[PDB]
Amino acid sequence: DPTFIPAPIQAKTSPVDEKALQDQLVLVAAKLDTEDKLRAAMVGMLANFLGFRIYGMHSELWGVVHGATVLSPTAVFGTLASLYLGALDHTADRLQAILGVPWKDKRLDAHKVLSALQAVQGLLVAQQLLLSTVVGVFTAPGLHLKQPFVQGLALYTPVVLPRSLDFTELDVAAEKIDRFMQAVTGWKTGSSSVDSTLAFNTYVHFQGKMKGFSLLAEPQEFWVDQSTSVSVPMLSGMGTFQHWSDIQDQFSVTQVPFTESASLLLIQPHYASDLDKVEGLTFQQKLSPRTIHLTMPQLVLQGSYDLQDLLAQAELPAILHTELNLQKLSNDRIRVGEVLNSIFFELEAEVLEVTLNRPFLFAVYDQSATALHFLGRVANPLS
Repeated sequence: DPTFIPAPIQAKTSPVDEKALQDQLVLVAAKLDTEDKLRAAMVGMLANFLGFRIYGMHSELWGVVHGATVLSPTAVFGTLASLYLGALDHTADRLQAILGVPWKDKRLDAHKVLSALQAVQGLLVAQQLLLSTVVGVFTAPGLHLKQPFVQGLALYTPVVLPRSLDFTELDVAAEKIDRFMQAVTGWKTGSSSVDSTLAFNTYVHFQGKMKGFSLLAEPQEFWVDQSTSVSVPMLSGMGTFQHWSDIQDQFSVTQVPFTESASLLLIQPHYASDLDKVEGLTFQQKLSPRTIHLTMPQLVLQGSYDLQDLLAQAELPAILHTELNLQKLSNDRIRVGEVLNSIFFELEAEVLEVTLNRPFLFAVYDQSATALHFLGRVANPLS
């Protein structure tokens, strides 16, 4: 098997063309057979199962996230399926158990899974909606990457950027990865031992234009607490949006569509203190139409988390720091520094007045692939 040393992160890199990536993602969904389409929905449903498994083993899950408290079940499921591509023996087996894909072995068919995740990506944007995923494989200087592994990540996303980097100076390493990712994407990012020789980071950007809405001129006060308050630019739209008021669990849900299959969900607790408990009831394994005038904050959010913290209860840190065998990734010594997910989430522009001027929960769902693309919590629209 041939190899190659990732170019040093300081080398010239042309920026990624998102509009060219979107055309590719739509092409992927366009040429999907019936079996591949069901496989995409299947993997979207399986990523949800993993996501719900992550909310059950976390009382306060959001101390894991740096910045905006947004979470991508599809990206977490893809980062694990991507690492499995380079795993062997015990490491591969333990990763396979976490994914729980009920398909016949080709070991798990990592190529079919990753190609299914890119399918749920293309299904969403093929309907205004912008979803982009790029993977950065950051390695110590001189570490040899195996070609079949890099080429298989391209099944997850056409944009794969392997670069070599000096991890000895660590605080500078985190700046170079951010200064590199922002220079090549134009987004905002965040990141965080000295033995490390590999950092496998997924960076995804979502931009959702809701039609029928508009950015109001004057801001409105957003109450982070009953004591503290901040003014925020607000979106405003009116239409027949699905809704439901849960009197038993005292919370209300609003579903405003993006497309025929993709929608945004908004869980508003009746009282502010119920936020963490209302979250437990919703994010875990009934709406009807109503004329609603929705007013919610314009969301320009950025956050990041290490899967080793999300899946600490699944012993992922042990999977990646004990008996490690990523020898399909590289023959050289691998010490995982971070397994990152960095999310740039943008939400931009008789009667029931629904106003999100208090902490709320949200989610982006797509019925095409029955996939929770994003779960999140907005205690403060500004960060």
